Amino acid sequence: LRCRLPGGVITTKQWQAIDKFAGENTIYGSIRLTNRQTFQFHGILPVHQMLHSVGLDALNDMNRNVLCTSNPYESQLHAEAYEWAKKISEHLLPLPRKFKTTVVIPPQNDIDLHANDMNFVAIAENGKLVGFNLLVGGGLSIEHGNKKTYARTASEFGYLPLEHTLAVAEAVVTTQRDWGNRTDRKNAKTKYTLERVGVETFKAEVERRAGIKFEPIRPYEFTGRGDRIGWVKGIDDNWHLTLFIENGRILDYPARPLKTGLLEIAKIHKGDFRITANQNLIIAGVPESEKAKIEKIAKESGLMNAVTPQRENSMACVSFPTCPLAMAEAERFLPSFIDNIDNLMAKHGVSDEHIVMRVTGCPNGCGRAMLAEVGLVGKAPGRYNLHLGGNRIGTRIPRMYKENITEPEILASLDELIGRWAKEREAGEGFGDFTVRAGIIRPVLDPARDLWD
Ligand code: SRM
Ligand code: SF4
Ligand SMILES: [K+]
Repeated sequence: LRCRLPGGVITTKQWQAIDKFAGENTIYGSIRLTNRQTFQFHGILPVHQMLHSVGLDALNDMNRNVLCTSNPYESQLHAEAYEWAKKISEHLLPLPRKFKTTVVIPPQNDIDLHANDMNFVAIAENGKLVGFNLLVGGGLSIEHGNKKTYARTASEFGYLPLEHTLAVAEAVVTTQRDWGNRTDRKNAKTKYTLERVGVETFKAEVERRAGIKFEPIRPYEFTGRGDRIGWVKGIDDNWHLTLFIENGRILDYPARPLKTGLLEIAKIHKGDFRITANQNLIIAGVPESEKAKIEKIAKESGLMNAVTPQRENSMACVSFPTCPLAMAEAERFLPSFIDNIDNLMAKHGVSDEHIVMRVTGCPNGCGRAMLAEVGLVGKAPGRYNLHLGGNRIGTRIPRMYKENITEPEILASLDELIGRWAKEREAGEGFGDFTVRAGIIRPVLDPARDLWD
């Protein structure tokens, strides 16, 4: 079961409702935070009465959860951007393939815009949103050994004033609906349509349908994709506590009652929670006076157990035991895999550094390995394709480096590479960029044509 929850914003009352249902009516008893800012129940033995009762609804609707940057550095921008994510979500509610949309607040790309069909990049002036840069056509799904499939980054269309948001959102969806491949589902996605007809042709039709003309793209840059683990100062006397939750799996573990700790926080929390695109949770809008109380519960529940920057910047999809399409373990493999990576980082004197490392259970790519600096794509039990060369901000697809290898083989490759990066990297140079500069891996410059060797 998966819920519609634009921007990952969920109330504490709604949380208590899902917490109950998870514990009592499911086989696993867990709440699994997803990387699209929502949650899932696993092994449902209905839910819709419970969801509906707290103002929630589980999503032929070819639409997924609309994402929104969860913790902007310019705190006051969130309310507006969030309002827009909710409106787009409602506006699109009832396509060839499924349609994924986001609202991004630079300089953060935590929502990983390049994995989505439609992206509205917020442009603000004097603390107020004035418009959006539209980027269209991202998607990560591939099929092993099938060179007709490819991961693709989103293309810039142009800038549009806030007022034209919904019309533009509608024009993109309808154009894709009409132009999308009407036979082969594995080529129906927007990324394929754009490559077939061309960005300008698609862009022109969108302008025609929306009744507008796109303005030149307004400047924007991204500095990262990670969450801001810990306390950050929000607006007023408010603070936001982001908790690192490994694999977003919320369950009570012996000596680490993560699920109960969150229920306890939900009961005393003023504001609401925010599920992030990195499968973490933000206890949002905590008044300064409440910080200590909240911190006490989170601390004792094991929710604030310190982890390395590496673990904080690693991600995996659900995979086994519940995913029917799984080829290799992802969620269940990640913890110990990162234990090994942590050793390698210490051995090389870079324990304070991080590499955006992701493991996806099969090429469908839910773990977003195809936008990682180091991506592992499951091929069979215990075997993965190793991709290198993405960057920290997620604007480049990593090329396949080694194919169908096992963990021991993966660690050996990374031990050597991390060692080279540690001694050869320039000031503040990321691992991915380093592999590309050092000639370790050829970059992917135009995915539709050069992703496959
Ligand atoms: C939970 C999540 C991974 C995670 O650990 O967070 C997930 C889990 C699954 N995804 Fe997904 N996907 C998740 C994000 C994505 C992503 C990343 C993103 O959206 O940011 C992608 C890659 C980007 C893209 O779409 O290109 C993604 C691409 C897919 C695909 C391939 C779609 C395609 O266009 O080919 C499938 C398979 C399909 O739909 O045919 C799929 C299918 C599925 C299913 C529902 C398998 C199925 O069809 O029965 C998996 C459920 C496993 C389980 O046991 O829970 N999922 N999946 C995310 C659910 C997000 C959500 O709340 O909606
Ligand atoms: S990438 Fe494959 S294994 Fe992982 S959750 Fe998605 S469909 Fe399942
Ligand atoms: K996480």
